[PDB]
Amino acid sequence: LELQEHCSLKPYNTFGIDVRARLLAHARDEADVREALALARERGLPLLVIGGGSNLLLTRDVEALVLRMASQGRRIVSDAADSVLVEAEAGEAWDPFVQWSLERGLAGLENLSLIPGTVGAAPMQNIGAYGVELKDVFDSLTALDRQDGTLREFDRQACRFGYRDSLFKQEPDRWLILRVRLRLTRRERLHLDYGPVRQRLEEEGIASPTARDVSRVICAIRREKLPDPAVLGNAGSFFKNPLVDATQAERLRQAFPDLVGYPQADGRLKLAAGWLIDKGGWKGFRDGPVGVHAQQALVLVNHGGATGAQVRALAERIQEDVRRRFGVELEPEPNLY
Ligand SMILES: Cc1cc2nc3c(=O)[nH]c(=O)nc-3n(C[C@H](O)[C@H](O)[C@H](O)COP(=O)(O)OP(=O)(O)OC[C@H]3O[C@@H](n4cnc5c(N)ncnc54)[C@H](O)[C@@H]3O)c2cc1C
Ligand SMILES: Cc1c(C(=O)O)cnn1-c1ccccc1
Repeated sequence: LELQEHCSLKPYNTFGIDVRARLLAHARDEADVREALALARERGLPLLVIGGGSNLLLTRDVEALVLRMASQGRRIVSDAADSVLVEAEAGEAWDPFVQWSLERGLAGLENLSLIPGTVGAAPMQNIGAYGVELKDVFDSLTALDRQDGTLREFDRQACRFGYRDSLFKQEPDRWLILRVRLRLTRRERLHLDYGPVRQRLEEEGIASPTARDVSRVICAIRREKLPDPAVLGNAGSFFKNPLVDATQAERLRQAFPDLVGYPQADGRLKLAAGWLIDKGGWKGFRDGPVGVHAQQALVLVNHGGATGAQVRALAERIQEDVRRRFGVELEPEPNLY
């Protein structure tokens, strides 16, 4: 590998937290993952796999081997007429991957445009946006099993995809994703449904609504709402949207008339966590070098040189303050290390 000893991780996590790793390693392919894995054992260290570090909260120096996935390769596997199965290596940067697909003439990823991170990490959290989740186009992946080292294929059912969840987040540290295969489409009628994405597409003339168009749109909305971690350290939205049983829903319902909620198919209501945190007077909060954004209340930030623990403590403060005022527990989205 390109091994580095006791070296900072500030340029490796979108929060910008400066903690040291006992060893840093960059994996270019599967041969590099194997040896990196025999090191972590042949030096008694635990192994921490990272991609772009945009779903990751670091709180202490990492007495691990940190293995940054930098595997590279973007390929069409199959071409059926209306569906195309593509495959990309784990370290491939996600958004350029999206551009690659649109370049090739394919739809399916367009609503996941400009999401940070790697292809390898995308199945971990089942990345979702603008009504689309990775499972909608997920076909299969290849993962290294860290109990015995044997590669196996995971079809879609086997991944137990959930809202910002998967078997790989349920069974953490077991599986190391190397490859991801998605089925993309051509010339499918356009997946858009009464939102700002549409409002702003149909203003452009909408001669034809190609995925490339909607992908151009979505970037623009992203570039206007979401804080860039290149200026304000963050890991995007910090809390998942909580969903409550119909009984919890009914009591909060007639306690706040606003209650931005969303009804699911199983009967229960998924509350807008942005509302909860904003109704809790948290928007624009700042204590020391951490806070929440002044617009998107879901985005916790490091204004400058914060610690992961401070971020972690603001998170916890918010969760209690919410739970102790509405009776809902906000779960986080990033993984804490
Ligand atoms: C500005 C910003 C905007 C965002 N917007 C969105 C959004 O719209 N929608 C959304 O869903 N998310 C969003 N995110 C968060 C999203 O989860 C991450 O950006 C991205 O999905 C994580 O990819 P990564 O390679 O950076 O993973 P990392 O942060 O590097 O890793 C996260 C977790 O995955 C594990 N992991 C990483 N690579 C592998 C691998 N190869 N095999 C196994 N486990 C692995 C790590 O160990 C860790 O547990 C946003 C984040 C930021 C900073
Ligand atoms: C959660 C979310 C959705 C969604 O729930 O579909 C669409 N965009 N985002 C988002 C919000 C803040 C930061 C990053 C992403």
